[PDB]
Amino acid sequence: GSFSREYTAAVEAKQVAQQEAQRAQFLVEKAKQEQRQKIVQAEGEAEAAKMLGEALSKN
Amino acid sequence: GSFSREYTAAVEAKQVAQQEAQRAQFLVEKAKQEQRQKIVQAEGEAEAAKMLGEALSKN
Repeated sequence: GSFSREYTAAVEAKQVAQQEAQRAQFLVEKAKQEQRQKIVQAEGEAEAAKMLGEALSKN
Repeated sequence: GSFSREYTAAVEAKQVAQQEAQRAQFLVEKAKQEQRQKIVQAEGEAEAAKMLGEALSKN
């Protein structure tokens, strides 16, 4: 009785560990991707503004 | 009378043109700088997230 309970509880803990490890990696990748998109957005608007500034420097 | 009125109106228009040109350059530079700051912020958080992901890939 002790054995089957202990073994089962070990496997159940292992399963939670694996799920939570996957959740951590998922959340990291999500945050990474959102920041990459923010960089693309800002570099884009920075370039638009750079070009407008250059067109002003003429007239 | 016509001359002094015309001359004065020309100079006044020139003055507005110069003020407005400066305003345009000011607004461009302001937008440029805000986007540069957004890039610095996001690259920073992207790097923090990258490092956390690497620390997960071990454990």
